[PDB]
Amino acid sequence: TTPGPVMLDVVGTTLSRDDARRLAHPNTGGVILFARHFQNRAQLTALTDSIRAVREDILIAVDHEGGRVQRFRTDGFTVLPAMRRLGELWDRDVLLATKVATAVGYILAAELRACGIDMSFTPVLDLDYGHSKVIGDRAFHRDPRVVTLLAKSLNHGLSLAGMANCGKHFPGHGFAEAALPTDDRTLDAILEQDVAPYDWLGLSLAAVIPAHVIYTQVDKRPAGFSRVWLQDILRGKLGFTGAIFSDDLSMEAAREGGTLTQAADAALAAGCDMVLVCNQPDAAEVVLNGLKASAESVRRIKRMRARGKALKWDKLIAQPEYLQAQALLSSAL
Amino acid sequence: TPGPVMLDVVGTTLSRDDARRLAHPNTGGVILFARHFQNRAQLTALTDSIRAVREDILIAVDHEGGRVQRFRTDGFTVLPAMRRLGELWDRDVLLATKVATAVGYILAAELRACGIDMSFTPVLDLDYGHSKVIGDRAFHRDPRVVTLLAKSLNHGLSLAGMANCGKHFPGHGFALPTDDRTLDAILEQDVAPYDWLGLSLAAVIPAHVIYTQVDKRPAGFSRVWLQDILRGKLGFTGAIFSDDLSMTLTQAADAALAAGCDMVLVCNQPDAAEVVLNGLKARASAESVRRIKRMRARGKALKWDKLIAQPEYLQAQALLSSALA
Repeated sequence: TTPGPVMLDVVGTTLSRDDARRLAHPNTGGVILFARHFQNRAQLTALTDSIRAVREDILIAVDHEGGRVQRFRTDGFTVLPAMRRLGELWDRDVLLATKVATAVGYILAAELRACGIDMSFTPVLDLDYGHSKVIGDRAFHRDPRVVTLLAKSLNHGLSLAGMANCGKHFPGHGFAEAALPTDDRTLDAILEQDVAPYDWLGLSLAAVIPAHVIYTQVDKRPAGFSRVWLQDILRGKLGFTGAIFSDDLSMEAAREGGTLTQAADAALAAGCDMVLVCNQPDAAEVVLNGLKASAESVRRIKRMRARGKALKWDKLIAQPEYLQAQALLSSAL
Repeated sequence: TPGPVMLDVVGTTLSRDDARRLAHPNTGGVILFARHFQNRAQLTALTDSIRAVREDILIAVDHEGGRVQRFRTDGFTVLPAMRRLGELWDRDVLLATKVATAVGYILAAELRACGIDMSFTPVLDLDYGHSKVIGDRAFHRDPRVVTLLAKSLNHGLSLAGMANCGKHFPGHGFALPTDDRTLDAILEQDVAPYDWLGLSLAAVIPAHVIYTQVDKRPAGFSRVWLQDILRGKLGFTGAIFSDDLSMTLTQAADAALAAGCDMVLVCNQPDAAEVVLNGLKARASAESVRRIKRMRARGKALKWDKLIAQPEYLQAQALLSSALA
């Protein structure tokens, strides 16, 4: 069994036979979890264990950014700050902010690993122009140099627990505000600021989600369906070698009239390694069985699995590094 | 469970005497030097043979780059002196951080390919332009720049599953050598990287330096430095390795352990080291053992032939070649 290109979700808090059929399909490569999949840690750990038991090579992901985007916020999960808080701390004390960003990343990753999750779709690398409500306080800072070094520090924390990362929403969701948002800036302007964190992070950036945004002076296709953005800019100009995950194909406007299967095919043809189909598993199953569409993608997908062993909760709760990180978060924020 | 002593093996092939020492309950590690390296095949056979005797062994080396890099041939990348990264930082801060991570990734990945757990790097000593022994091994004069460059390097090491070890605590930059500064002065600058790195700092080697205003004992033998300052004030939870005790020997090892070292280094005299193994009084705390185990490399590593064809490794090589030219 090798991972397929589709990341989908399960129906409940324990696996059903229909879930197990979808998990076994060759075109399935991942599961994304939402708040509805979480009752408490024991239930979540049993759920992810059962998913891996069906499909050993599956990737399990969640949206854990902190602040407004954090699916699990109860039964011992630490409620993490909005990333904007880390930018505000930086504006007072740069070095302390980098230390706190790493503590946040370590806590975030260690808690997820304790429940058997591979990765979080974080960091947001969108710049805080103040133009985008949907991004808002999810952005670290206005300045792309600051976004880079704070996100790098966060990603270092994630790496200390063996977890990768995923920068979003490429090439930048910060400027446009919503049909899909349109950003009418020149390519050179977008590259100068919004793309700079992707370029500067180098090996510290493991993956990208492209924005459901149309950059009207660059390509009429939204970024996740754009060979210009994904190949010419990201793989070509930037030499990026990590995984590319589409944003949710369930966002109707992003498909430009296409079905879920046509949009999945288009995203993979443009350069996504994996496509997300959220909140409609039967429709995801139509995609699994209808997809027209890689060894190169498989390598990148496999590299998103968490690395090494992780502490279960019953050990994490006693670990000096975890406890140190918790104390720092409390004091510095 | 790993013991507290890190020692060297005699040569390029394990001997019966080495095997007897490796099996001693008080052994926890091997440190490798340039004399242990003929070529990659020999080195990998050596580290395999070490782990075959003692499964829980930690295998370490001094790979800093520049003047301190034991393995430089048969495909090993000759890495820059850390000063070069500070110089690049003065030109372009963001590029320097990217390059530091590429250097750390290359450094760790090549060592992992040969079965080594860790490198004793980064040097956190500040470049006051005073210490010849440190010299171009220091990143920078500014403790903020040392912190962020060392952090970026440590991130690269972490991407290959490798830890790190900051040295030489509380600071070798100003100075057995003596350092006559106040405790406050030493904390203000030299100690700052240890504090700011937080979880990005995995371990520490204390300096063989006497800080005369603080303690008559060198830092590795000082419960003031190790307990009151490092464990206490900074809240540091990582491993502490003595610097080489070869620089009774058993009493020195016991003193360093009692002061706060989790592991002691005894280099370049395996017979004397065996006396230490058999005479040592120290009983490691459970926390000490946990710290030592956490220094082992994490996850799977690529073998050499796979590594050199890996896109990320190739990207890191291309960046080093272009940015440091």
